[PDB]
Amino acid sequence: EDVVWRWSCDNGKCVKLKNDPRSSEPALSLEACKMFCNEYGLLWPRPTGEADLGNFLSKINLNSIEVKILKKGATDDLMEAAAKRFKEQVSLAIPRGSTPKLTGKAVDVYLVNENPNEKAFSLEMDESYGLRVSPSGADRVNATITANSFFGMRHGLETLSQLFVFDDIRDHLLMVRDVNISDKPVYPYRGILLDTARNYYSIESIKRTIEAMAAVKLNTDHWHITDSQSFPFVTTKRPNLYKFGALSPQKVYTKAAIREVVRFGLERGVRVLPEFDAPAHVGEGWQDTDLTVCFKAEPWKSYCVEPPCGQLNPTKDELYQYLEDIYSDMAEVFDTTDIFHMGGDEVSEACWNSSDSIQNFMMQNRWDLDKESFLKLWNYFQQKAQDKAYKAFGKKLPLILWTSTLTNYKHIDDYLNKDDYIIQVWTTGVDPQIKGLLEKGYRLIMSNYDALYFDCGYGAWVGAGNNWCSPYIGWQKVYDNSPAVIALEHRDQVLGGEAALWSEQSDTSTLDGRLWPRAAALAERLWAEPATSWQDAEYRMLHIRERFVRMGIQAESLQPEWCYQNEGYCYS
Ligand SMILES: *[C@@H]1O[C@H](CO)[C@@H](O[C@@H]2O[C@H](CO)[C@@H](O)[C@H](O)[C@H]2NC(C)=O)[C@H](O)[C@H]1NC(C)=O
Ligand SMILES: COc1ccc2cc3[n+](cc2c1OC)CCc1cc2c(cc1-3)OCO2
Ligand SMILES: *[C@@H]1O[C@H](CO)[C@@H](O)[C@H](O)[C@H]1NC(C)=O
Repeated sequence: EDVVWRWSCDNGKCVKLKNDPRSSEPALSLEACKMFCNEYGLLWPRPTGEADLGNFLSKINLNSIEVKILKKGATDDLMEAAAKRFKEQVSLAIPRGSTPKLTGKAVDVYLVNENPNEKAFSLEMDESYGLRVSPSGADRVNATITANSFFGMRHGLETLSQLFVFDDIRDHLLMVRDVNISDKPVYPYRGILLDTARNYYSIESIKRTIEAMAAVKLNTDHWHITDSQSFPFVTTKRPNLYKFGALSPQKVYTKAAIREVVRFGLERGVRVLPEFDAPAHVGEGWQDTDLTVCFKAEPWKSYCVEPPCGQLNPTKDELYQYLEDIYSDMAEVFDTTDIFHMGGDEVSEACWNSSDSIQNFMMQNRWDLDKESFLKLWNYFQQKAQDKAYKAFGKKLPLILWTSTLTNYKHIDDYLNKDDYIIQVWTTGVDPQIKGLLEKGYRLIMSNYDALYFDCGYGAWVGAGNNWCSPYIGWQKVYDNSPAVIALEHRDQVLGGEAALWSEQSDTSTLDGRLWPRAAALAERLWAEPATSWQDAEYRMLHIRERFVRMGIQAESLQPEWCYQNEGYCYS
């Protein structure tokens, strides 16, 4: 069957009109109308520099797309892999069940990597790129991507793939004829936190996530790989941790699997950042070691935030031999990360107090048993754990901790320093802690629970009702949450943001809907920091959702497809 409608741009809105045969004007398909009716067309995220999309499209032979790398170097296999994936991303323009006519011009993609040896992740890496498309001769297209590193190069490959549209009226694959794009991100840390300990996530689902992250230029997969409920990380030096801590023998993450994920991410510009939360958020796996306290302590509401309770015992010297082995095994397989997340989630003082060995350790020292003295013990633990982390990675590298009582800006300088520790922020953007931390020079990663906790809104998992941070955070609230508004003058200290998917109520089955397309809103906010609000990005957000679905992502549905086909009629 054949498409019946056509679309025509009118005041920045594609209006659906009947495709009457008695017309001399060529019918426009829906996406062809959108590509030029919209200020930024079908691009997500919108570029930050020049965004010249011209006015016309060119028909393209899908089979005549060839990529040529002009500068060889150490990133040859990376550029070759990113070039091979480029054609699959072009086929994403075509709806499933439709076949384009193998007709039209040929495309020449010219990749220019100005530093073809650089392939390390760093907060200072250059993700910029230049993209220009123009006719070449009489039957060819010259698409030239120029970037200072491979990572910017494959960002430009991503943007180039979004410049293809499928004409489902005529079954023609089209491309923007004359493009001039210069682009670079506003923030260097654009991440997603995946909790794979409160519930297991298949390795295939994790790599599907990375695929969708690269599609919107997110670059950091924060792998919250352990917690109280399970220990799926296969640590070779301490094998009892995962053998006793895993939910099942197959719900683990082997060295080979992690190397797969890490390499999969590197090929797509995604740094895989591992976290070992400590000294709280520990439990299963540590049985028979006597290195924890209050594991499964009852009543749990007296001893921890959520069951099961359990914290490391920092007074045992053997603890830091365990941690050193854990970090070392992590550093072996997570060999592309430049940052290590050490958790620092809120420690329960009632739990540490209920241990005699801990109380004796503090009486033996010059400490009492008050709130201030358990801050002594926490900093005592963090100081030694930090030493082992440095040794394990064979290098002093940035460490991340959460906002907590340990990182309260009023006394954080007693324990940490702004050069060694990055602070991940879960508090709201109007919380005084953010201003105080910024004035002390600390660098921040924004994960405000009122706009970036992707677990909020569902039913309660203890008792009845809804979970603690309900209501559900729509993509509009994710888009409008701006770190520049939150940090103001200190915005350069903000390294970026990170959508947090805690997995008390999420696993392999719910992964796609939890993250997409809401994380794409965070992707544009962190890449472009637009002065405009979500309503200006609404039409493009609807398209990027459809693109996710085409990739095989079970993305959440935002609006009726009728609204997508009838821009302007769905408003409030
Ligand atoms: C493809 O297009 C690119 C950019 O439009 C061309 O590269 C430019 O070449 C001119 C001279 O011919 C230089 O002054 C510019 O600095 C180049 N731009 C960049 C970004 O490198 C390229 O020559 C074209 N290739 C073909 C085969 O037509
Ligand atoms: C780190 O930020 C976090 C992280 C996790 C948090 C978890 C919970 N709370 C704040 C949190 C928080 O804000 C402090 C509020 C109380 C609460 C009750 C619960 C629950 C979870 C939580 O599940 C069972 O009943
Ligand atoms: C620790 O336990 C003792 C009881 O021996 C109590 O007096 C003290 O207040 C407790 N500390 C905290 C922080 O609750």
